[PDB]
Amino acid sequence: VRKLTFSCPCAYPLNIYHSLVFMFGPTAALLLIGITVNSTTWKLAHGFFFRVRDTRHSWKTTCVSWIEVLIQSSVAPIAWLFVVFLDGGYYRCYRSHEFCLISDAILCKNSTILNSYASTSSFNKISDNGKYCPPCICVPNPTDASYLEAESQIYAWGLLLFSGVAAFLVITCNRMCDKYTLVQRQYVETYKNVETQKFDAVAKEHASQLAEHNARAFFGQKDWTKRDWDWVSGIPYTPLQLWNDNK
Amino acid sequence: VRKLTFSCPCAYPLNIYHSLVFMFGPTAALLLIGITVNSTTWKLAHGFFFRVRDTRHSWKTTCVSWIEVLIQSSVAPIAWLFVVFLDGGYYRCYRSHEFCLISDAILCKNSTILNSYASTSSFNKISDNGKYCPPCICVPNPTDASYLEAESQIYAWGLLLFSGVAAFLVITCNRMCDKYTLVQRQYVETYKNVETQKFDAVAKEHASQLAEHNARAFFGQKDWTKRDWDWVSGIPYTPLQLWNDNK
Amino acid sequence: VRKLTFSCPCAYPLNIYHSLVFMFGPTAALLLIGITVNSTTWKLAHGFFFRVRDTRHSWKTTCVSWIEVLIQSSVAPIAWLFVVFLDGGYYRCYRSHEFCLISDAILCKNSTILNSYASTSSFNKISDNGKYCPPCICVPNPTDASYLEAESQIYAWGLLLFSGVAAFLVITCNRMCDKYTLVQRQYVETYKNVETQKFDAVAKEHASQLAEHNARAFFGQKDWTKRDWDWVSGIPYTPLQLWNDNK
Amino acid sequence: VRKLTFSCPCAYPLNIYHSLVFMFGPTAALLLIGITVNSTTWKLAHGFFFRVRDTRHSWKTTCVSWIEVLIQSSVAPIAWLFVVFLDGGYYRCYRSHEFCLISDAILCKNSTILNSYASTSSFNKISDNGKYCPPCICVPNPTDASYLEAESQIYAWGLLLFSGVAAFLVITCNRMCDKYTLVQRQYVETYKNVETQKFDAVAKEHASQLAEHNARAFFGQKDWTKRDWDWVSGIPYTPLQLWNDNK
Amino acid sequence: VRKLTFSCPCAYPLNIYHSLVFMFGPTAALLLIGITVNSTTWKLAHGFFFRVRDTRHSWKTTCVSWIEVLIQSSVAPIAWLFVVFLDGGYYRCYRSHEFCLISDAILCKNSTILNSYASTSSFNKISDNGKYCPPCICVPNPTDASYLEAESQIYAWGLLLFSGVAAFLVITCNRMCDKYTLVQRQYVETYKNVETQKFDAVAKEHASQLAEHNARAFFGQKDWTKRDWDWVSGIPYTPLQLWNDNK
Amino acid sequence: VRKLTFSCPCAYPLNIYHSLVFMFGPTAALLLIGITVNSTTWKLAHGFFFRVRDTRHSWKTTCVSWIEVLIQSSVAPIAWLFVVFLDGGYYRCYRSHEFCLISDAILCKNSTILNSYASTSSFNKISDNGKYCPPCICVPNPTDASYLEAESQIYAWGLLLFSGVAAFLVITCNRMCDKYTLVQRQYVETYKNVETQKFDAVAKEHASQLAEHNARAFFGQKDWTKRDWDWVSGIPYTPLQLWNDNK
Amino acid sequence: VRKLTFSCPCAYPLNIYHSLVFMFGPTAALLLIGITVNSTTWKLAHGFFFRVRDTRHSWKTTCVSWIEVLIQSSVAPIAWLFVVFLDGGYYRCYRSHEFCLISDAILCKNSTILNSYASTSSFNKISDNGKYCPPCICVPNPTDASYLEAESQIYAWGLLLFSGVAAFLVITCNRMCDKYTLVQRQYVETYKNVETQKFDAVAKEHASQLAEHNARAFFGQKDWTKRDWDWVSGIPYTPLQLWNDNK
Amino acid sequence: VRKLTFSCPCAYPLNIYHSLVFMFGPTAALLLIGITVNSTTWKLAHGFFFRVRDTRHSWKTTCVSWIEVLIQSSVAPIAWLFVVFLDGGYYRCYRSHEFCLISDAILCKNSTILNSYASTSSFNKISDNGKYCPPCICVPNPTDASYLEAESQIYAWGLLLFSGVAAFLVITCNRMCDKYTLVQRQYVETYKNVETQKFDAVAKEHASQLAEHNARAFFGQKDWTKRDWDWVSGIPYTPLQLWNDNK
Repeated sequence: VRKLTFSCPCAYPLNIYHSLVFMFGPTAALLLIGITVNSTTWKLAHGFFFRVRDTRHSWKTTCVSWIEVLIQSSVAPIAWLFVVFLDGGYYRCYRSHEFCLISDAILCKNSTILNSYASTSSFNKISDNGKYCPPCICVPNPTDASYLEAESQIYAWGLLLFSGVAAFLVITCNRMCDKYTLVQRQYVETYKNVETQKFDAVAKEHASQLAEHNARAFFGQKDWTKRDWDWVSGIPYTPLQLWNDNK
Repeated sequence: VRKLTFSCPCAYPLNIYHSLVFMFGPTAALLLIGITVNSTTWKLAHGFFFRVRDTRHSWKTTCVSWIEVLIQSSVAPIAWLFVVFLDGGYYRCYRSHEFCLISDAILCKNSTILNSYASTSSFNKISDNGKYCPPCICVPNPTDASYLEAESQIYAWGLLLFSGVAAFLVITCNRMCDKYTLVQRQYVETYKNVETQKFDAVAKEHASQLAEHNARAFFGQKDWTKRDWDWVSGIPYTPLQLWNDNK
Repeated sequence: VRKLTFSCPCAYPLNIYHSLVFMFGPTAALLLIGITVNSTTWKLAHGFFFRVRDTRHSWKTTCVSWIEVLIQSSVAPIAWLFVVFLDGGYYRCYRSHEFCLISDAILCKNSTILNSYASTSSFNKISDNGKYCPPCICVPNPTDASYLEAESQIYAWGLLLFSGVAAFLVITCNRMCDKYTLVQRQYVETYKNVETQKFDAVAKEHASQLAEHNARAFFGQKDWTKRDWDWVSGIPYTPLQLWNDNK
Repeated sequence: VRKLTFSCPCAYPLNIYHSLVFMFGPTAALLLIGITVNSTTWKLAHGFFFRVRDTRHSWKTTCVSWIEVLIQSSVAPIAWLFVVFLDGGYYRCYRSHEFCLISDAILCKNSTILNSYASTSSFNKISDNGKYCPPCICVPNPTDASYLEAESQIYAWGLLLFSGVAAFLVITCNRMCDKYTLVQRQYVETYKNVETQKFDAVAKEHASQLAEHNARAFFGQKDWTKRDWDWVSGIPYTPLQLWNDNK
Repeated sequence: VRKLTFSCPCAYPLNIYHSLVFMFGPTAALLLIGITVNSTTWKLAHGFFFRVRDTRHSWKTTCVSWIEVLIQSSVAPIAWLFVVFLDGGYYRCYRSHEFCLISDAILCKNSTILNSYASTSSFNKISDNGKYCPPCICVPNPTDASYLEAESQIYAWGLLLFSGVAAFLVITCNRMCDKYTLVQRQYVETYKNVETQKFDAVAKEHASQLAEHNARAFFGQKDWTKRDWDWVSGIPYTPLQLWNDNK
Repeated sequence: VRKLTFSCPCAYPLNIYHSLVFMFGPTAALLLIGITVNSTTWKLAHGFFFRVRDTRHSWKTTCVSWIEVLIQSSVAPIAWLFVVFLDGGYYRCYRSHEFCLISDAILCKNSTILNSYASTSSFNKISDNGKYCPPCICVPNPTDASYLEAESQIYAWGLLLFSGVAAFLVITCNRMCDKYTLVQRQYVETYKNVETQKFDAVAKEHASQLAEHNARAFFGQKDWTKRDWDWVSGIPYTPLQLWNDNK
Repeated sequence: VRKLTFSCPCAYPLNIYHSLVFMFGPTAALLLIGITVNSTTWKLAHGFFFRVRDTRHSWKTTCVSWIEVLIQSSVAPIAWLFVVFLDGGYYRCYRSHEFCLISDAILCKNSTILNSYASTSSFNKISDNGKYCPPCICVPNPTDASYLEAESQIYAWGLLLFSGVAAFLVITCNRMCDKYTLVQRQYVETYKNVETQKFDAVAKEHASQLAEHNARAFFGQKDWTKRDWDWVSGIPYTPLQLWNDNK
Repeated sequence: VRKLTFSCPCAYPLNIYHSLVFMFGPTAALLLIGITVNSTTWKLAHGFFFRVRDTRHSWKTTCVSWIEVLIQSSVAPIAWLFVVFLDGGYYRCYRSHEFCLISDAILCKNSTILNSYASTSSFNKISDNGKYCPPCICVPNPTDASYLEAESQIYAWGLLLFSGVAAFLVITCNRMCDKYTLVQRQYVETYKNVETQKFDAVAKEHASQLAEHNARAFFGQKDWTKRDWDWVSGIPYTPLQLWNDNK
């Protein structure tokens, strides 16, 4: 990622919650960024409450388009979940409390004053009885620190392979059940890319005709009074067009 | 941010106030910068006390435009509040006084001379009785230093997710309740961007006609006396135009 | 590779599984990337369930084309398997458990508390009886560490030579059994590269005619009602063409 | 700023004066730079003792223009006062003498020879009686060094917020009480920027006509005597014009 | 080479095999790369099983062309064998087992436990009787380490000189027995380089005529049915040409 | 400045003289550089002993022009005097002899041999009686070293403010007592800058006519004798013109 | 300068001579470089023994031109003498022998063997009696080392000021006693710079006519014999011109 | 120079010879480089044994041209001799044997075994009797090491000044005894530089006519036999011209 701006909390059950929201925090953030930026989302979403009913999409083409949104947007979180499992320190911090227990922990012998520092630092920092050793959760058993870190890295490659294979089979089934062959699909997608570009080129130049002629109609007039300058300004098509509608 | 130009104050209740104005200082500063720079603010604000009443906005379109100002301007402080909670040293410094109390603090045993240095360094530096240990507030219990720092980082991801989701639902409700569909909205916003640019292009060239002809009318004359050169200079349209109004 | 983002697990049979998925993980990932990117795959795959039967390929030309996919795509994993065997630390970590056994290991004398730390750290970390010494698997016998690392590097050059020779004999048999000579094959492949480029150039300009004339037919009309703007938008050729089909 | 070219003086009342002129020195310097560079100042100031009285500004438009000078020029010192309060060492050095008093200072026990070194080093360096400890003013109580430094940083954010809010309310009241709306103000300021540029363009080319024809009138003549070359040189419109006035 | 990604194996007869495949590994790899890239190889090889017999090369011109392949391709391995003998560590590692014998080795006195560690670490690591000292093979006698390293560097210059002289005599005999003189050979080779370039220029533009006219013949037609788009796609001259063959 | 190429002299009264000429040395040097480079100086100075009396300047316009020279040229030394007082080591070295006196100096107890080394090293190095301690002048009392260094930095800001304010009041009085207003002064100074440039452009091209025609008149002649080539060379308008004066 | 490629000699009177030729060595070298490069020198010097007497300069204009040579060329040595006096180590090395005398030197007590090493190392290294201590001249009394080094730096600023003032008064007297005013002098020097450039432009193109026509006259001829090619070559206008003189 | 690739020899009389050929080695090398590169050398030297006698130079103009060669070429060795005397280590190494004699040397007391190591290391390394101490010649008396090094640097400035003055007087006598003045010499040297350039431009284009027409005469012919291609090749004007001489 950017940097190592993290460290384990020296407590239970805060090691659970701190490590959980660092794994599944940026995935839910990158999921909503990837849905928002995706233009096929707003082809479906925009104007849904005032679209006329005979131009609505069928529910079947709604769902296959919607699945194309989720699968296109899930390349960024699974890239994040792969990185958060490779540098396995978050999985270590998630599961260190199953191993640093006060029956056999190394640092619960002389540092029992550090557990029994306050009523908070035993009871709220650990449990109702002080089950786990707090600085062991903080800095773990170095043989078990490497065991949990390496079990994390197996889970990383299991994730990237399972999501890679299932994305490969979804792509291939969307290829093989297509009604067109390859060159027909390549021509049709050539047409759609050109059509969107040429539609917006024709629209912008036609709006350039309307914007030019509206500005000349305002500045061709001499001697504007007060309410002309205020009828041009303001928040709402635009009030320049309505000013020209009365002249 | 820029750098780590900060350190905790070695006192109570100054740790409260120092940490508070570093968290909520730059948000109120970036809130007023984001309101000022935003051009939709001055479309509403400018000339409000001399606008004619039949060109005022309705209160309903005033409020939805105003909400567009606040939500566009709140991307910069919530980016700051997310950073000030990630590097959790400010939340640590805010709440260190609940934990470094003189019943059990580490450094209130030999350094009680440093609390009882003066009448100020016990009573004003801490409390009416010297409740909290001053260098413990300054440098905290290292197990509780990591507990408060990690509780801060949970609050950071809670903030970015809750503000991200609520900005996502406000955006989507402004999309789905729109009267237009997508391509009508894309054409209309194409028209408004072109219209503002072509209005200012026509205005500037028409003001270039007026500025050229006013300068030639001044320098076509020979033999200017004293009061012509002073009637051109001065603070007020412009007095060059009024000089041409008498010639 | 990128960096040395790895370390051995301090346990059995996790040294087997950790080292196995780092050797054969990125090969299965680079195999599916190399199949997907390869354009000859989608010349065969696309539209297979709706292709008419008299334009299907024969099974013989299907298989020789398919073999061209696998051999073109296997240059990237065998480059990876050569690198993972050259830096022999993964083969060392795969086979360190055959050598660090508790009959003669160096560190199973005083650190038998570290094997008998918990019920997990002997039984699940090693075996039903604690056969192997766990930190010996972690850090090995340095004379046997160099023996296994060097037996890995022999296997690397055996791999690159055997795959290089077999790719050389497959290439040469596809050269020598060709029906054409060299200059006929060079002309034919010159023709195919030009034909694909000139087919897509003619297709794109012909789709430029259709996209231009459809956009002029929409914006030549004045006074569009609501359902025209909604019939142009939407998910499906394209609904702009169908709007022109009714006008 | 540029660098840390400062250090505290080891004396009273020199810590007052040294820290005072480093805080309020560059503000008075940047105030007079910002008044001088500001062109609206010299629109009011220039030729005030020989301006004809019927082209003077009214006192009301003099004052609102003058307030525009002071508020435009006070962005640079308040940026300086914010920086001199953030790095709080100057406020520490201003108020260190209230805390390093000889009743309880740390270094007034063995180093009383260093106070009583000379008649100057006790009486002029401190006070009539030697009230304060001189090297304590120099290097302070480290718990009170952090207390004064952090009270400075609260004053910095209080300054930037109070000056930011009051500049925001002055701007908004000058917006909302404007006689024009937005687009009228945008057109008028477009006109003034063009008019100043086109006035100086017409003036410079018209002065290019006068300068060209005066130089040709000098070098078209043959055989200049001594007093022609001296009547062209000299300090004064220009004496080249007066030489042409006699020919 | 690239780097020093090597180390000796701490065993016999693995020092023989590890050093052997690092010397003669990249030569056999660079030999097959140099044969493959060489274009005169595929002038002979391509289409050999379907070339008509009256256009085959004679065996004499086959062999002199083939010798030109091997001598052009052997510049890269002999550059490698010269480098692997200059940094003489591989020849040292090849022949260290003749010198580190257990009759007089330095480290077979106290480290006889390290030979007799296991049944493998004496018998398989060395020999049927443990003839040689294993860490002596690993790190050698430093007077004999410099003797073997310097005998390697004599062999390097013997190799580069003998291959340089024999390549010089092969070149000079191919010069002096040429039927042409110099300027005739320079003109003929000028002709062959131009002829290959102008043949491929004429071929590519003539294939540009065929590819252009085939694409216009497809897109000049209106209303293609399903089987036209599938007869254009597919794996095989090309099926676009056969589609035009039926129209 | 450039660097710290200085150190105090270990003697009196050489600390006075060394520090004095480093403060007031580069000011008198930068004063004469700033007078020389200034072009208004040579408008007054040049040809003063052979200027005809009726084209002399009046003494009043001589003095106001001369004051414009001194005030324009004094920006560089006061920038130097500000820097030599900020790094206060020169003021410390100027006044260290008032404080390192042999009644109470630290190093005049054992190092009295170093004062009484020779007849020179007591009498000429210090005074008629050896009043001051020589290595104390060299390296001073560190509490008084910081007192004199900080009294210097107060004098620096007193200098930059007093010279800045007095330059501000001289500028403003030259603005407000001007006979013209702003735009008349801006036009007149536009005219003078253009007139000097166009005078020198006309002069240089007219001298290009004279230089071209004189060179053609020399090289149009054939057969130059000895004294023609010597009459062209030489120190003096120019002797080429006088050679053309006889032909 | 370039670097510190110097060190004192450990002897008398070699400290005198070594330091003297490093101060006054590069001044006499830079004096003769500055005389040679100066073009006004060779306007006077060139051809002085064969110039005809009626084109000689008068002795008065010879001397004022010659003074212009010396004063223009003395900017480089006085820049050197200023640098050799600022880094005062050469003046220290010049005058260290007046202070390191054997009556009171520090190192003439145990190191009297190093003075009395040989007959040379006392008598030739120092004096007829061994007056001065040789390693004291080499490394001096550190209080007197700083006294002589600082007396050097006073002499540096005395040199740059006295030469700067006297160059200022020589310049100003050459300005004020000029027969012309400023603009006449600026025109005349504009003419001389143009005249030298246009004389050499006319000369070079006229010599281009002569060189072109001489080369065509040589190569227009066919069949040159031996003595034509030798009459063109050779050392002498040029022998190509004399070859054309006979044809 | 380039680097310090030198060290003294630990012997006599090898310190004489090693230091001598490093001082006077690169001067004789740079003398012969400067004679060879100099083009005036080959204007005299080339073809001297077959030049016809009536186009030989006179002995007087031979010698003054030859002196111009030696003085132009001696700028590079005297720059070297100045550098080899400035870093005085070579003069130290030349004359160290006069000072490190075995009567009083420091290291001939215990290291007399190192002189009497072998029959060579006393007799051949030093002298017939072992006069001088060998490691003293190697590393010298540090007071006499600085004496000889500084006597070298006096000789460096004596060399650069004496060669600079004598080159200045040779230049000035060649200026003042010239038959021409300055502007005649500047025109004549302008002519010679143009004449050499225009002679070679006319020669190269005329040889371009001959080379073009000879190549067309060879390739205009069809059907060249064997001996035509061999008569064009070969070592000799050129045999292409002689081939055209028979056709």
